[PDB]
Amino acid sequence: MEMEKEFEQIDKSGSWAAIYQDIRHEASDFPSRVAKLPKNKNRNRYRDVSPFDHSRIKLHQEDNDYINASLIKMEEAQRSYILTQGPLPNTVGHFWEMVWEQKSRGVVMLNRVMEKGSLKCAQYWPQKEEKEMIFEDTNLKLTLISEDIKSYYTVRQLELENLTTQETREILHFHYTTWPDFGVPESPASFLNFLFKVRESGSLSPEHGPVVVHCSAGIGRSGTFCLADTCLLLMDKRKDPSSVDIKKVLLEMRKFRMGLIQTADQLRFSYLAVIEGAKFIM
Ligand SMILES: Cc1cc(=O)oc2c(CN(C)C)c(O)ccc12
Repeated sequence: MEMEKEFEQIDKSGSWAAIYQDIRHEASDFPSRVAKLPKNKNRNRYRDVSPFDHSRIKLHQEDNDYINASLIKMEEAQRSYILTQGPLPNTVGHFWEMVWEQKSRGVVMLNRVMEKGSLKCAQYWPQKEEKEMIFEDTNLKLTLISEDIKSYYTVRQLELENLTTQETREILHFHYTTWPDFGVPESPASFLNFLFKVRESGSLSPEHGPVVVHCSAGIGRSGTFCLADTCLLLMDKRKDPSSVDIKKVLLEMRKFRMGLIQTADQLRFSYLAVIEGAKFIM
């Protein structure tokens, strides 16, 4: 079926939970043996969210190459994304090592450091220009260059230096700051505006390594971001845009990381975002 009318048909019939459970039943199951080794317990935020072995990002290190991060490679859309958990106190250096090694331009953050009165990820970037951060375990230096605070999101320019080689690179930090503590946003308008700002920066383009996107577990809000982006790109590429099937795209993405889209409300919000976004594109 088309999307907008499939949408109203699920609303009128109140069957979002049944649709979402079907997705959960059909989703791929691949091994994640490296994630579960005992030496990696303090590298995982949640025991039930792990990267598959076949698609995990490897750190360029011989001691321990493990990080909780996955490469989502979308062949028809010609887009790639790295989806990862919010960094932990003992993985902030690994996080920036990955950004460096994978040649990423942009980092997309969809959570606040504290939500619901608890810490959802480490404070992993500097907040003042004159107070830079040094990650001694991976030999990197990170400096805040500029910050632009808007009503729904903040964009930061950061400098990442590899202290071994003295090479430097400019990284863009795109921080969506207004996702509610509970539920999903009422309108997709600010989320779509944010997606378009990431696109306009070059961070999603083939001349750079894959964008790094995270929330707390790296599957819920993060899944909504890449699902909406890929569906809108396919609607631009194909002769028949009504052929784009958001459930099929989501199942393809779940071949590369488990659990993408965590609730039926997130599924409905993803439909809403693609529907409204397709009208603005034209
Ligand atoms: C992919 C890759 C390229 C590279 O330059 O080096 C690697 C190393 C070691 N060097 C010193 C970083 C690894 O241990 C693991 C992977 C790589």
